[PDB]
Amino acid sequence: ANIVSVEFIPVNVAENTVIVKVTDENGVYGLGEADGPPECMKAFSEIENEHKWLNNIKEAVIGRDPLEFRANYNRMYDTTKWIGMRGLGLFAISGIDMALYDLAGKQLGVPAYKLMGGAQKAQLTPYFTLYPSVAADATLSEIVEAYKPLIAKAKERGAKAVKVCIIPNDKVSDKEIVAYLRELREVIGWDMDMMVDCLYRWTDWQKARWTFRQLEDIDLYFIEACLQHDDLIGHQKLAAAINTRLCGAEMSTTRFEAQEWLEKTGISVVQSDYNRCGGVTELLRIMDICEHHNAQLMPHNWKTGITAAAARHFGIVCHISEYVEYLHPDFWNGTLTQQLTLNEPKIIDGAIEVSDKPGLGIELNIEFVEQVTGHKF
Amino acid sequence: ANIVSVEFIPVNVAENTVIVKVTDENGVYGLGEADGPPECMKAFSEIENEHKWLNNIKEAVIGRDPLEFRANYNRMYDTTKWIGMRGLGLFAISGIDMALYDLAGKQLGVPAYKLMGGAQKAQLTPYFTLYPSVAADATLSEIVEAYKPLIAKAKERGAKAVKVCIIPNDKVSDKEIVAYLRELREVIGWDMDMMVDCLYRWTDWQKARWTFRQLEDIDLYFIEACLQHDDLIGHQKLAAAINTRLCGAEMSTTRFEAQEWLEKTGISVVQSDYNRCGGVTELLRIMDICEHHNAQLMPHNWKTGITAAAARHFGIVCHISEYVEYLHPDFWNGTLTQQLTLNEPKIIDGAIEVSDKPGLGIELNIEFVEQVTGHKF
Amino acid sequence: ANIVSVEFIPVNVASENTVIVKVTDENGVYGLGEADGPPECMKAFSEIENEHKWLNNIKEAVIGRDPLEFRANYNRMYDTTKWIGMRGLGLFAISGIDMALYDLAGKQLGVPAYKLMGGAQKAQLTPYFTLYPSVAADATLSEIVEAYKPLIAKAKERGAKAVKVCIIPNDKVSDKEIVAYLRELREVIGWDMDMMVDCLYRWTDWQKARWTFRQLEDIDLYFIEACLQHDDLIGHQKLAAAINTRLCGAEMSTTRFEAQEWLEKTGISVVQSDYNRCGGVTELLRIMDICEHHNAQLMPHNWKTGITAAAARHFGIVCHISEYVEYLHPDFWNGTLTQQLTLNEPKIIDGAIEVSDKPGLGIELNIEFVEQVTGHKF
Amino acid sequence: ANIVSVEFIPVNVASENTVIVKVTDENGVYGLGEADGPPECMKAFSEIENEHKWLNNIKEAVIGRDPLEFRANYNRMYDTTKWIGMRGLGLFAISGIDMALYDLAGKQLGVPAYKLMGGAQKAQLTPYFTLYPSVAADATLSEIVEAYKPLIAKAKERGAKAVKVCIIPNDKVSDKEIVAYLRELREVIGWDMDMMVDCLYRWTDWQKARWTFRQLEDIDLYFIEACLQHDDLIGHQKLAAAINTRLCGAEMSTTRFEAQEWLEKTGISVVQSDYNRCGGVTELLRIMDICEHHNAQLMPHNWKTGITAAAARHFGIVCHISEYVEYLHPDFWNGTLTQQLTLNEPKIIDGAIEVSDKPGLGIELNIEFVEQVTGHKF
Ligand SMILES: [Mg+2]
Ligand SMILES: [Mg+2]
Ligand SMILES: [Mg+2]
Repeated sequence: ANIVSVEFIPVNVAENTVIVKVTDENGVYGLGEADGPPECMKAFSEIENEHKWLNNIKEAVIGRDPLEFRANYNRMYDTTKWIGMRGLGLFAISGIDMALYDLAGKQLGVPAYKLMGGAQKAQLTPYFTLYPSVAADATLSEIVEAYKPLIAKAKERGAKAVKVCIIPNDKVSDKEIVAYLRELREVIGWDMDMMVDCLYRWTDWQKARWTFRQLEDIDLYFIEACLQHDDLIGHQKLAAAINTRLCGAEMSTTRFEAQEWLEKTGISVVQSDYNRCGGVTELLRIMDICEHHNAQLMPHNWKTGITAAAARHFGIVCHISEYVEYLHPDFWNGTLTQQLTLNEPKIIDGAIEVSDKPGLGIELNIEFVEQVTGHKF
Repeated sequence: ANIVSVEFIPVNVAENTVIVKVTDENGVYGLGEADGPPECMKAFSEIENEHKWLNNIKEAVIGRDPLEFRANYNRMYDTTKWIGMRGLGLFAISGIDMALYDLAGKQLGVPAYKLMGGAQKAQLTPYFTLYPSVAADATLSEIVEAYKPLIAKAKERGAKAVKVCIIPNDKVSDKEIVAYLRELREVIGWDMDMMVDCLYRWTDWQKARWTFRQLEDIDLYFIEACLQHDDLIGHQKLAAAINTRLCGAEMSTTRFEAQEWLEKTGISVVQSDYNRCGGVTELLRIMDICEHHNAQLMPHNWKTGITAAAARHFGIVCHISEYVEYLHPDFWNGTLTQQLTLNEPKIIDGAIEVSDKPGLGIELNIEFVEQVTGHKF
Repeated sequence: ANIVSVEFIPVNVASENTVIVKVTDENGVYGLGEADGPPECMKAFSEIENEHKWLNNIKEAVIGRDPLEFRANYNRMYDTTKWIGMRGLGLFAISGIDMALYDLAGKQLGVPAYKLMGGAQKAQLTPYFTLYPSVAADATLSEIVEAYKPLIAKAKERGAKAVKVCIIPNDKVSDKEIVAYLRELREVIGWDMDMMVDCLYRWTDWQKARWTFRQLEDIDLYFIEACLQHDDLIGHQKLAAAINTRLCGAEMSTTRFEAQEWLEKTGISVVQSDYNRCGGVTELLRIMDICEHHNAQLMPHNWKTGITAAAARHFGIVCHISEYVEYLHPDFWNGTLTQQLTLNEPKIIDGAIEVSDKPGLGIELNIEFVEQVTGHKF
Repeated sequence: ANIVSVEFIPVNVASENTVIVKVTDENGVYGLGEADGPPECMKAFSEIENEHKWLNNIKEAVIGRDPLEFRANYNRMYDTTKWIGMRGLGLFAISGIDMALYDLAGKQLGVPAYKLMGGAQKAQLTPYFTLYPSVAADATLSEIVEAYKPLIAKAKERGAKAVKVCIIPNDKVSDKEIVAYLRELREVIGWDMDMMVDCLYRWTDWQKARWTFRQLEDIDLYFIEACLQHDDLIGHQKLAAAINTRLCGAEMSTTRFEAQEWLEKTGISVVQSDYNRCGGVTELLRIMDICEHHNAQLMPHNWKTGITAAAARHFGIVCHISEYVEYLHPDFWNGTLTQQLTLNEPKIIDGAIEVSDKPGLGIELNIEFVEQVTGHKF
């Protein structure tokens, strides 16, 4: 069955995503999501054709067989080059590409990981991103108290690894950041890996160098979003100077950017996002490039149960990576995280099951969607 | 006076553009234009704030002094990193940045070129892009026949240089393209510089190499858009193999990409667009990098009279460049080209005057604008 | 209104000297800057006769021009003086005029100069304050420490975030004694301020420098300045790669071409191209962009007059890549020009210095002091 | 005997000027040099007051010293003036003095300066002769060629092996017209003399130069000089790799540090650092060694006075890596200083010029002329 329609469905809650729904001639549909401001992303998908490199993105897949992942990706990418190629246009390709793996999977009656090359590990072991709910201008001390229940729950579930964050705070010194992360290591203990997301705190690599030299003894597994995203040279200098993994490419799009990060900086973990960088088809190309560089691919993953299902299948395929980033409802109370999808797999001993349900295995809360979009489904 | 509003105005002729209009406290306003699908760019400019790196672009400049180009550019760029940084999001920055030069110029009563560093050549001598009006499926000979009147008109105006194109056409062999371009040299003669826009015909650099080897005797000034935009390695091998200027970066955004092209390919002409790449503030930064590499900067210029005014002011500052690209109403009958702006400078002996009217010296055709938008300006 | 005259005004107090550069437009509004160099010789430089295409009097590149046009005017000064300029002392003269054109254009338009430099990009200006003590030759290191104490105390009192101390050149003293000297100063300074060190070109062998600053890792220097000879790019690159903090360079250089070579070849983390030497504010802006790409900081060397202090305040507030810039403040130095040439110097308040929206550079010149030392009316 | 005084003597004729540097020893024996730059300014530079460690009066590094000690004396001059020297105009001043010391030391010991430069390493000095036509501004390319004819005929009559011709700076004329002009000049020169071209910094875009010199491949230029802007090292390297002859550079540079950066980055095949700019003979000799490593030639810019001509004769006989050196000969130029400042200039004989073994530089100064134009007694 060939593709008949593509729909970008904004989901705004008073917290937002764009559901990408791709339907075939039999009425079977695949789901995915695209990053970006939802009404803007919808307008992007409904533009009128202009010339050879500026076409409505949908027209590159209407009438096509969703199995043909490379052909469809290249077609979307080529016909929209003038408004795409990098950035927001790639978000929209990502969403459709994700929905194509779900659709083709449901058409064939096979789980998406099979269409991604096949399971290459016995188990999926994520690292769990812990972000605490606190007030603006909450102090470092209050943030640590808020982290306690989250960290306690990760232990209770047997998590192998957790990431904590530095909430952006320019009223606080790097020496106070050092004490803050030393404290968090104490609370986490030494039976889980500890990653830090710096959330772009630093601009001077030598100031980051000072900090993470102080912290060598808390044995960080990786340091993420340390310096500004454009500053490749600062990254390469920092990575050569520290004694663990530096991450990068969180906000990037395409294998081309991923590859430049790898070539230029020596980051050991690449974070190109499922719903930003061009999607699963492009992530698979980035995996093969990561492998040559002996780098891990842990795609940024902080959206909805739709992306979580894409991470489950890609995760069981991505043999080069010990962990992938995971947003689990046990640790986050966002309305979409709790309500958009149903029957989210439980964390058992630090692992989550990847079911062999056809496609991405997504159980959408259709009634919740119809409720909030006000439009029927 | 501080900026009070920013409006993105779709102009769509039933040919399109987005007019960006930025108004200060005294009701004085500046005009720029942004590339991209017009309704989609509007939606972009009207998004809601979500977080540190995802804010409504307008909010980075409302309440700010438009004189402060670097600060305003940086704030726009920084507060929109999550959806900008490259691609569509940078178009929206460009339009505003363009407007800001127009506005800051009217506020102070000085032409924009003075705020861009000051005039550094006696005269602006552009190269004129000539695209023929022909039926799709036109033969190469019919295209040449449509070129003859255009080229004769350019000679009549004293044009120092012209660019001709290869209309995308996969039913025609490279051997036929060679004959086609030889015939165009005969028609142009040996008193004007001849540039060629390949419109991304080639994928294999060796096939391009064959073509431009046969053509060494027609003495092309540059070859533009010869290979696929992502293929830096193909460009670098081609530029080293040929005996003139290779261009690139026509579709690229930011100085980071322009600099990557220069470093890796050794292209001799950078073509970052006024209304795509970040705008005039970024182009000035690209200009400095080009100077280091002894490359020329000839920004892609194919929109409206609004961008034309930008090219005039930028052209007169850009001392590293013998020419800049220019779409002149003498050579193109597109509606926006003919009607959106009033009192376009005439081509006199190959030159176009840059006036010292305040700002960009844009005379908007407001009647026309109200006629097509359905709303009062 | 166009520029009508340029004047280089030597100022020598009977060593305390500068060259004041005054650029005056058609309405009699003027802009002030200052040039580095031997004052009477800089004056002769500005008064030379024309000779050929790349050897012209420097004033003639700007007389009759709009001071708003920074790039065009800079480029015209640089090109028409290439034969005697390009690098070095010729560049001091361009720096002085460039500085004054920011002050003049700002005065013409009624705006502070930082607006003409792109606009403010930090909430506050937080310099590091250079502390040089007043002592005899053959002051032992112990006496230099004593002399430092009241200076370091005053910076603490003003809430300084950072201070730089110096190794007065002394070849009767071992590196072992230098290590103790610096350990002492860190003790006196405390751990609530960043500590920078100016080596004043003590070392020639990078391996000897390497030994010294390996011992000093525990005092946590923020940067190490003027460590090796200024020409020795290879020694700097080897030292930078060996140590564990920032190495500085380019203090004596002129032009973005030299700055960029330093960056490429050595990996210095802090570039010290001087306001009144390297080409001026227009050239420092180009250098800033180049530093940005290399993730280096730009902290222009600043040890002249309150005329340069003003340029540092405005450039400081625009230079977002740099956490600090070098600052000479009257609280810490008792030189006659520092104390008397300008009035009403902004006070240090919680380590910060106010950059006002006073037009141009916001310079308050002591007219009667200048008139008295020069001997001619202003 | 030790040096007792150093004097910088402006010679400004009513562009026709130079600065004569005269260094006198305890017995009243003197050496002569000259320094580039505006004469009254170079005098002020030489007469400045000491200020600090890297800022001293240049004369004070050599007064009381033995003139035989070229490296020590150069290094001293260079180190004690770094703050205002290092690159550019300050290096001119060093150059003039360095030159004078070769003359003085040679007169002291009764040897020709070439011996103090390591000894003669070629049988003959065969210069290339720079031919510059006396024409009006507004001269057409045709009128320029017509003024070139009697010059070029003169060179042939002298048996010259090589001449350089120039592109007078002319933005009204196209490269296609420059191509015709240079082809016409090769017809006039013929095929028995090497032909060099001075582009006088016409080009800014290397790809435009590339176009021009590709057309001219069949006139077989020996070298192409000053083709692109002096700072633009990357355009030079690209142009050097594209053409099929020698590209020159570094005409305006100072020090071995720049000459070495040109050679490393660009692959120029001829270095042109100037006797009276770059540092002098002592620095030229160091540049010679770096040229040898790179298999580049060293042909120092030589368009000054007979004083520099004598240095070029002495250096030229030592500089075995170079087939030719640049020479301004009075047969080909009517400049007042060229004709009058010095006496008994060596004649051109079958394209060669004698290097005498008169002591030092073998300069015969026209004292009367010099006393006439300075007003002072010599
Ligand atoms: Mg094009
Ligand atoms: Mg210092
Ligand atoms: Mg020359």
